[PDB]
Amino acid sequence: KKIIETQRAPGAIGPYVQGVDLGSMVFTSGQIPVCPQTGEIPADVQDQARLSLENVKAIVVAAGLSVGDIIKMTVFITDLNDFATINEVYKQFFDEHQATYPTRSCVQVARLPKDVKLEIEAIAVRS
Amino acid sequence: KKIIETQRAPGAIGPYVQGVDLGSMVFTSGQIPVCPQTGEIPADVQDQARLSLENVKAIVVAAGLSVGDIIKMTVFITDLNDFATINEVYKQFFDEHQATYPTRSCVQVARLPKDVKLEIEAIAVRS
Amino acid sequence: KKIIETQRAPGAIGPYVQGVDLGSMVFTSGQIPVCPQTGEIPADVQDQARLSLENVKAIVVAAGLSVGDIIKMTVFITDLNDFATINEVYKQFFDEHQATYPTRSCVQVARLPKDVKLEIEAIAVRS
Repeated sequence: KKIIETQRAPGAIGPYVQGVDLGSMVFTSGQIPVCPQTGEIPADVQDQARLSLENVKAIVVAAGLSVGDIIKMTVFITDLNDFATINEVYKQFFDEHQATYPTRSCVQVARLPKDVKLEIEAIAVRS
Repeated sequence: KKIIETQRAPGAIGPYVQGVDLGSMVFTSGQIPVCPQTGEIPADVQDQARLSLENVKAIVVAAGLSVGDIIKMTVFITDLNDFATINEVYKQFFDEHQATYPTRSCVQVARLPKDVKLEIEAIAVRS
Repeated sequence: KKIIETQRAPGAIGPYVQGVDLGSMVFTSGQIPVCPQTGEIPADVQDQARLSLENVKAIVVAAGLSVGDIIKMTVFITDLNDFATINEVYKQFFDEHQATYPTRSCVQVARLPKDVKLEIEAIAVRS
């Protein structure tokens, strides 16, 4: 067990760490669209989706991995009518990094911490 | 890592793959009750529960594993009033395969892709 | 692929086992605040949070692991108004065991089994 800590993803606002590196596998906390430098949450769902994904990227990178090493994500969201937009941002994010798409679950929950539109957790493997 | 692809479960409805095989462990994407031959969703919750499980099965089998290798599932549902009925179908499914019940979490979310009544993700192990 | 069974966590309310020990990793089922001795659910959310965490601990300890070996939790809750209270209980729980906080996801769902206010699942690692 090694704790992952990076200033490139928002600091924990609760009793959790950003990531844990087990050697073979890295787990992230659920990443919300909070900007790591300012603490702000962007209003637009496209911008939230991108920021949540960049926050996941920051943690995986801090472990010595990259987006292509992510093998499973869960995307908790507040509105499935956002699905198409979120998916386009998500596809572009992986495509940008020449990364195979991970396995995924996506469900619409009632509400999320800080009233964000999505929260994304990831599991990555060290090859 | 190796992508799992099978015609015996539905194709991806977003930027994800059906399953990933890490050697020691297989992850599936969350499986919804879409019939792979018709692209349609049965109305009855018993039929949906069984079909989501068959979709999970197809992916685990494509990886060279069996129902008995599944060790964790998460069952997202839209109505806990369906819990007892879902549980009966789920219990029978594992019983038919002479398989130990996996660990599980079951929660009622607000909404699921294509307005299905449940979505199930699985983790299986090889050795 | 050892099943974990302990009297210090409630018996299963559906077709699942309390925990599975894979050797390298232990998974628990989602634990709800049901008292393993009495079957009763405490009314106050501070008490529900402590009890769900004790139920998780019971399974992790039954496998021969410690609170400090927990590396990921997911906390499903029904009311974000309860979040600060849950976080305080959760923080104090890890602090009492001198355990660094695991990675975490937290989401507000619509409803949980037995109408409890939270459900917590855990993953722990050996060595």
